[PDB]
Amino acid sequence: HTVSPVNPNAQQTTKTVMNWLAHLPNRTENRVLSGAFGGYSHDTFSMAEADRIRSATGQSPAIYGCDYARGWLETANIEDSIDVSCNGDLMSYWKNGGIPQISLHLANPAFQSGHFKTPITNDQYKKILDSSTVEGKRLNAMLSKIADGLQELENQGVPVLFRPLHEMNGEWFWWGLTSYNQKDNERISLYKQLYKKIYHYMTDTRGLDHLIWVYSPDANRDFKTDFYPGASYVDIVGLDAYFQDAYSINGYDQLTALNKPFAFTEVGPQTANGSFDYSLFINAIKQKYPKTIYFLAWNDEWSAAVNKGASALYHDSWTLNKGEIWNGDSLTPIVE
Repeated sequence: HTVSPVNPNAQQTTKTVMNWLAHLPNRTENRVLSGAFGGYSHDTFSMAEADRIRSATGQSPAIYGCDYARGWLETANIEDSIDVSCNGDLMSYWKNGGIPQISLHLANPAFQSGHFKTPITNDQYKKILDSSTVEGKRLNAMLSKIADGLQELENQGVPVLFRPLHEMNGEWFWWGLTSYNQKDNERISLYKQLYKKIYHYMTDTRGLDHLIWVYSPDANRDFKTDFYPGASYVDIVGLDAYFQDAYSINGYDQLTALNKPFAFTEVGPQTANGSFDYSLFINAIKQKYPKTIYFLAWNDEWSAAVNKGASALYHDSWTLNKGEIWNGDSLTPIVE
């Protein structure tokens, strides 16, 4: 069975990587890509996180993340919150045997700038969806700058795990729910519209053919599947999971049931307690979440490098690290 990107015009390299990723759970080893968040572009992004993991374990994460959007900033123009200077490092990461991932802590276009965690009403959200309003124009200004950055990677044929509008079932980001675990049918509909608006802007308006689209609800809130925009807009489903108990993460059954590859799209300790153990997380994957194709641990205090079990995580027979995607000029096996 071949798994093809949802974008019908995806570049060959992106098609190959998507099919390869989807088949990882058929392997007996090297079946879960490691990953780490590298930081926010021109703010905290650097190679330090990758280098610390390598110093701690001898291995580097297969996936390296950057976030273009510093959505807390109050800026003259809303799009000033976007910075794409991490691109060079992302392209180099691909060249050197890993895969880049981009997320977006978008500023809130209901406001002049910033306000990324300020909740908005459905009436405000409707304005954001309408390209003719000041709110819609602010959204499109951000999307345009993001797309300019993404184009740089496309020009070198670099596939990107693109994970927009994450944790939408949470109540913290402007694009999500407004109250804790409170179903709002209109908000769910509007979210799907917003995700599709970004999909169409990137794919059709901007012709971006190197993107693999990731849908990532939070594990610690309800409604993991209600926000799913549909099979034609999503390549990979996953959970952002911050926890103490690796074995009690909710949502894996619901998301794998959508018949898309599944990942732990963010992971880390819920609290800095000295109790968190990444060796237990990989064990939980083997026992509880075997269809997992990758994890992306956050940086700073959430980092694999500074938490217990880093070596066991990175050396587990299941873990696939930087340099293990390609075997020189050949691709490592696609198992059916």
